[PDB]
Amino acid sequence: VQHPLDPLTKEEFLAVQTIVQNKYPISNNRLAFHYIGLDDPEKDHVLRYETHPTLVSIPRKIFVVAIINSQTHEILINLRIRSIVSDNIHNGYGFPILSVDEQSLAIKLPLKYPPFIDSVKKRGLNLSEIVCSSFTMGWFGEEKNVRTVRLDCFMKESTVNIYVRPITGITIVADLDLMKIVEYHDRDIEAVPTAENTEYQVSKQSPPFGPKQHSLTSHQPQGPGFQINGHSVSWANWKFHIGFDVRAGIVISLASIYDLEKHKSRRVLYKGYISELFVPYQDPTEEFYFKTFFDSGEFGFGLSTVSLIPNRDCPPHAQFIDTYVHSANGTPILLKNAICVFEQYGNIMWRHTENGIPNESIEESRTEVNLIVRTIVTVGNYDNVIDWEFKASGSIKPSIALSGILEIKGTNIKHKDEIKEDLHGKLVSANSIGIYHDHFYIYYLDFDIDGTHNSFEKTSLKTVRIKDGSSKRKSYWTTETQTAKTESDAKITIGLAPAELVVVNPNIKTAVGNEVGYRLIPAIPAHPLLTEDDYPQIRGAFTNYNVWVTAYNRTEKWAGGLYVDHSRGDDTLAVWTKQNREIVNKDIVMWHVVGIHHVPAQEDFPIMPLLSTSFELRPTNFFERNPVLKTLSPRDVAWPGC
Amino acid sequence: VQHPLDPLTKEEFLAVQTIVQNKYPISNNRLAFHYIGLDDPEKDHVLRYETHPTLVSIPRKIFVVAIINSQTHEILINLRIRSIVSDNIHNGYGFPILSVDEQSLAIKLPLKYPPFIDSVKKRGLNLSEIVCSSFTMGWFGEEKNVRTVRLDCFMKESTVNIYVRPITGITIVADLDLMKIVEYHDRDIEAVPTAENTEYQVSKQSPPFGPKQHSLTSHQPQGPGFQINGHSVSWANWKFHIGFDVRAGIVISLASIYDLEKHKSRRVLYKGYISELFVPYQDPTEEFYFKTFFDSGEFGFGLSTVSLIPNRDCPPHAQFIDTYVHSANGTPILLKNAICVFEQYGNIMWRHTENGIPNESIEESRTEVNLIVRTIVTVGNYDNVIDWEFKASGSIKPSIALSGILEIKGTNIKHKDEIKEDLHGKLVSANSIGIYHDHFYIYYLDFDIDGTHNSFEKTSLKTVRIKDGSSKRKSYWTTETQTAKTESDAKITIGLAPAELVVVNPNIKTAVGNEVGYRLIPAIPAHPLLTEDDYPQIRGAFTNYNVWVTAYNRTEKWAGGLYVDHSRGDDTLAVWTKQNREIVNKDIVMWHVVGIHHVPAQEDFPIMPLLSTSFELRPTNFFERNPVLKTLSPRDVAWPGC
Ligand SMILES: *[C@H]1O[C@H](CO)[C@@H](O[C@H]2O[C@H](CO)[C@@H](O)[C@H](O)[C@H]2NC(C)=O)[C@H](O)[C@H]1NC(C)=O
Ligand SMILES: *[C@H]1O[C@H](CO)[C@@H](O[C@H]2O[C@H](CO)[C@@H](O)[C@H](O)[C@H]2NC(C)=O)[C@H](O)[C@H]1NC(C)=O
Ligand SMILES: *[C@@H]1O[C@H](CO)[C@@H](O)[C@H](O)[C@H]1NC(C)=O
Ligand SMILES: *[C@@H]1O[C@H](CO)[C@@H](O)[C@H](O)[C@H]1NC(C)=O
Ligand SMILES: [Cu+2]
Ligand SMILES: [Cu+2]
Ligand SMILES: [Mn+2]
Ligand SMILES: [Mn+2]
Repeated sequence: VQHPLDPLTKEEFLAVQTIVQNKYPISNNRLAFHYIGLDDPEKDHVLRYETHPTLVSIPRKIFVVAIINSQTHEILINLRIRSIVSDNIHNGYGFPILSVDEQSLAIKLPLKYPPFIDSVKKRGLNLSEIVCSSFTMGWFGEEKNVRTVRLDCFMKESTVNIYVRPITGITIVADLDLMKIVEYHDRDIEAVPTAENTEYQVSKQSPPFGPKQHSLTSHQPQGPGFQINGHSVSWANWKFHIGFDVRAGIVISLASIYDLEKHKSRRVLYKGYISELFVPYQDPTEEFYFKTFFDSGEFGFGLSTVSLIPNRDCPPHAQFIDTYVHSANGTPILLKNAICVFEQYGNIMWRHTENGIPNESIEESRTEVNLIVRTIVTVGNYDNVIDWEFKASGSIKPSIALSGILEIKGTNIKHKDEIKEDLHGKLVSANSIGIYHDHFYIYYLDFDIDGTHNSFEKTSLKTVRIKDGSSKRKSYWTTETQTAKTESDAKITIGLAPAELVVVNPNIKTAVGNEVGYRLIPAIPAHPLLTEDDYPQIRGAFTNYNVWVTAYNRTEKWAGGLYVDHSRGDDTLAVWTKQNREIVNKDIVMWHVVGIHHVPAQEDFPIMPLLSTSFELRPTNFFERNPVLKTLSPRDVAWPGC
Repeated sequence: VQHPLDPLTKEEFLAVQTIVQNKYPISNNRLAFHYIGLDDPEKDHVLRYETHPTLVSIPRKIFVVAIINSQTHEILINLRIRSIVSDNIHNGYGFPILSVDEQSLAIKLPLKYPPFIDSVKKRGLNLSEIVCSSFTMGWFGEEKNVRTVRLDCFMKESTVNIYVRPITGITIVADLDLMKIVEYHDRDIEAVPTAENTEYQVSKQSPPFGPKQHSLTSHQPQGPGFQINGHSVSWANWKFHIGFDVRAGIVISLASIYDLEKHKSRRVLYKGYISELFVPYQDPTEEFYFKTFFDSGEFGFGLSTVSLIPNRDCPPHAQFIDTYVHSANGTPILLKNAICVFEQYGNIMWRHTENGIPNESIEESRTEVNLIVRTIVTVGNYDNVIDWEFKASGSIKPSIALSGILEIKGTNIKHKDEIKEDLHGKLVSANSIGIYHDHFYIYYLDFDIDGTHNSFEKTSLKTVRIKDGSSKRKSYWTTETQTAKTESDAKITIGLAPAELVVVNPNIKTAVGNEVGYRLIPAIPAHPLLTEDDYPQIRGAFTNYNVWVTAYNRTEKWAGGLYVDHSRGDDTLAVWTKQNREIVNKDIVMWHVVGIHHVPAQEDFPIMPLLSTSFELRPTNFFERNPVLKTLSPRDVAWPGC
């Protein structure tokens, strides 16, 4: 690797396979790799390195989670000396990220199980057109610690849209270690939604089509403004490293901006990535009570990353980056076009029309070029378009867009007239209930505002009522700034009262004496609607605040715990913060939870129009004055012609 | 005029001048036109004309507000017969929108005023480099009912950035009807902030510049996809009318969408515009207690609209519409490029990657072309970028962006160290305080969902606790929809608890029986921080709820009242709704309040990076299924070459 933070290469995937198979020969052992990823270097070594590469050496260390002969091992490898340096058995609750391989075996089980075959026949369904899927099942109080999953089955006849043609009414529990159906109950017969009008491939659709969209062509006469050197980006006044992890997906690191005025590169973000998802359904019945996915932890965001379709998921001028993931046997898989980088045009950067000076016409309007780093993660029926936008103004804008297919619950109801009771969802088509659920993302934000010693300030806006008749005004508002002293102070529920949430470096001030800082401008907040004692809410307890600030700790990385499938909520962000560390003028980290409550509607069927969300990380007294005061608009070059 | 709702043409302004001048000769009368606009045709006649243009005749009627020999007349002209049909004197509180002309004379007053010339010289300032501005003063309980304003002056020597070089500490009140300084107090001597680093014109700046931004060139092989016929726009599956008022600025009307599936054009929005603004400052001192602008009512949004800079305010492919405003004497003034329309590219419309079918690889990504209708209004130091975004998916997204210059208060303080009391703002530069304040906008949205008979439903999300052990889950959430019966029912504070807010046509159902509806997806809400009894708050009481729904009334149009300068808050949306009319299944209108609490930062100075805000009006069971299921991505055509 060019850089200590670079994603694992093919070659590295292979060395790891070899080294492990050397201690666990496959003829003598059952061996499966559930996670192979970088073991995080120590921050100071990375900080030292960056200033002196040619004279700083960091050994590449890999952390492997493998199930070997039914036991979860944690193995640390030092590829500098090609050797296992640690090998331990995980004895607490929870198992690793499922593998793709195991799920592909598991979904065939029902097709050969005799009782299922009877069930299908009883229903008159063609067995040759059934596709099944594995769903995690989490934990519900029981003492048993086994790798079970529920398998759901769907008809595929004339449509590839299988999630909208569920076979509902049957419980199927499979053990992934035995690879065996261990539980079965045909509970209910429900109609299977028709296949009519569920197709989304243009190749399978017929006229009419519309409305017509006018085409376009474009060109950057000087080519892109970013330079990618290995996994290092150079663009406008920014430099940052693009990373990739099979659990986390995209990882952004080392983001710094050059201050033209101070003539200095200044640190903003050491590292940021989504650390966990949580998609809880709201059907308490046997059909769905257990469906509350933890996508990064149970399925892997990196493993679920798809290949971007050029010109569609990214605009025609985008640059793409391929990564490598691994199979259950540790083989390197190439994921082409996993990440794209592109420049976005046409936004006003700032402007002013001055009409207030007699006999004078002054006007100024300038535009900006922004940088989008995009990746897409599809976990089953769910597509997640993940964007990191960088602006020359110093602003960072992480967003998320949702597309894909509703999880349908089949029913004999064809009209809202017939509903007698709470279906736990909406009728979006004859025989189809779009079940209510939430989508929660938790971002990990290791800000190092101009260095690592930082503090978290909450500035409240408060109304002041003038009592002494010393003004014609009866009231005004003002600000009050409190510094969070401990983790318990930095647990913020957004919406309680107006406040600005700022991360400052208390040790560095502007010429006028203001602390340098960056503020979080959040989207309208979503809050959890499950009770705090419900099992999934305990396991997903990191969603209990919109914002959390913690002392940095190299091992606190996964908000729902290192082992999430079948977890008991014993290792979440909620639990770590009970230590209540000091967070004043230290290396600190911010966590922001973004969420959406989803009430399905007919327009979401059979595939869903993008729904988007976004927050902004805005420089707040970081710069002496407007940082783009001296930035010129891109020029306008006229079209060449035919 | 091609259409009943078109803006007034040049010729119409002239006929109005002539007609008023025949009854009030300017040889004998002091005549000033404060407002000349369209008197709203009746909806029924407009709806009927729509279906039989060629067989329906609507007379152009004009509403004039004129100050004549100091009395305010409300004149209604019928241009069909060319005559005044009504002429009444307004005897209540409040006055018309100020005119440009009167402000230009008021600002010269301090320069000939002995007490002021002395103030200037005591401060050592050069009187030939002073510029002044008129600020409205509202009303604070007093009995007087006069047209007074405060005057504030600024140094302009080496910079055109006058708002950041205030001469602070002097009260100056002028009466606009007598045109003279009626009150004066030199209360305080404060340093005038330096001119160094305040300039924003590239023509006045010097190196260095950066970072460099790479150019672009672009092209639409088949030209734009919108057809603008008069003020009528045809684009993709949309049809709508672009209007313009000297008070309201842009008006969107008659927005219908073609439903390819139903083979029918369906009505969404009869009319929408911003009805009023409210920019309250938070300095209770004499210097500032009265500055709480009502920009549309006091200054005129159309009268403050600037000419758009091509390729800067609008991208190179944009089309421009010119309008006409009027001077104080009624003369038509041409406003070039007051409005631009352009297509936006590169967004994903919807997508799915299917990895769940064994041995099958399915993936679909389609992109959307969106329509942006933009106009910019600058009221003083403020710039407001106002966009109406339409999508083929049926979503409308109105957005507002802010840029322009901070209102500075001068101070002798150069460092935060020196601060010893609340300065009611933040030190953003030596000697310069950016005062706290808010920005509130109130949209008028006359939704006619597939027609006029509509209801308003509030769907709240309820947590349900399982007690009876009938499930492994301890809880889930569900929905409870209530129809608002009366206006008191439709006053909404967003943030108290989750709910979807939808406007439906309870008379038209989808095939599965859902009521067609559009829902409002709001930005994070700001709430008022002034007491409800404070004067500006009473006058601006329409910001007391984030959402209001009212029975349609052709005369309820301006949320802060017909007359806003010096108003006493007796004719605002808050008062009208005291009628508490019924809103179940009738012609209703929604009012949506959008706000920002501005805590200034040094990056806002000397000019401010755009700060944007947005909301979405999303189809909700309006369509049978995803309305863009059969829409194709635009063709990517390759660049020809140099
Ligand atoms: C459903 O199962 C099979 C598989 O889909 C059906 O047959 C496929 O078989 C032929 C050979 O490949 C194709 O050319 C046919 O077009 C296709 N047939 C169908 C049904 O789609 C089979 O006939 C069906 N079985 C039942 C019980 O109807
Ligand atoms: C500041 O006010 C006047 C007006 O600007 C200053 O004089 C100017 O006029 C000169 C002759 O026409 C020009 O050559 C200068 O460039 C121009 N100066 C400026 C600042 O624009 C004058 O110097 C002043 N004098 C005092 C005593 O304050
Ligand atoms: C890392 O381990 C625990 C668990 O995450 C954490 O709370 C602790 O403070 C950290 N320990 C070190 C060595 O920093
Ligand atoms: C319109 O005028 C008043 C003021 O807005 C309103 O309250 C009333 O009910 C309406 N009158 C008519 C004729 O509908
Ligand atoms: Cu969803
Ligand atoms: Cu502001
Ligand atoms: Mn940190
Ligand atoms: Mn209506």
